[PDB]
Amino acid sequence: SNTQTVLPFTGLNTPSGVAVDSAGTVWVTDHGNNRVVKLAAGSNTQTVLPFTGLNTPSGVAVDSAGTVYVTDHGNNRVVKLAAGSNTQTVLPFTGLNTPSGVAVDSAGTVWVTDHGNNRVVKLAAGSNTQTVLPFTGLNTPSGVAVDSAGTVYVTDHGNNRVVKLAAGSNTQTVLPFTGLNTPSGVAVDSAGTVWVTDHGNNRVVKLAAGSNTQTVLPFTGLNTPSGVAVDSAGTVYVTDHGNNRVVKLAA
Repeated sequence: SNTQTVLPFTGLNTPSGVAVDSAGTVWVTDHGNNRVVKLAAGSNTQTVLPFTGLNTPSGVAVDSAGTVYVTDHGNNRVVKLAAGSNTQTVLPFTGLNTPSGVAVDSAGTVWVTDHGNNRVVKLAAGSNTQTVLPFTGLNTPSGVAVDSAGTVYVTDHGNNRVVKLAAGSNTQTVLPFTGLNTPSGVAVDSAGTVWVTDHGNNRVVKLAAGSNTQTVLPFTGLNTPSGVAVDSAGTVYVTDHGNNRVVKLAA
């Protein structure tokens, strides 16, 4: 499709992060309302998740078990909602400051953009070791994404660029996007195609793996868009933050 659809969420305020699973369920961090809301594919009833005590949450991610990870931005922590039990645990990250993006992989490693400290941190499952990734020169970074190969992508929002670290590489690469302004969210598919919310330009851009010319997706009427997600089917979901809505484009 070349025409977006608005998802039937209700009552969102400055939503930020968005996540999607292979069943088509969509999760949105309803940042201004201190809650996380999900919609099953084809449903008109949104569900408020049983998180508690959130303060202006930003990023959201979901693992294969159905556990939901949220960067509880205003409380400098990442919270985990266990599937079924609905037990809430604080991941033992330490020293976070206004964290933004979060990503999780099949092994249960969690990556967090520690926005206020200009760094990206990862935590292996059940571990007490957090690793600072050797990105350099970040400024107010926002989004993080991790592909199947283990490459980590970060929207270096304050520097108008997107940077990546290949697995087992000491050297970050700047992706060859053109014209970015205060980019926020990043998503990557299993083919290595990268989508970025170009937040200051009210648009979403994509870079194919094996390409230097970006495509601009045919969203319309976006206002300070932030979160972006992509599913296996190639549908792209965007939190249209300034319009209090989530929109999608099928491939």
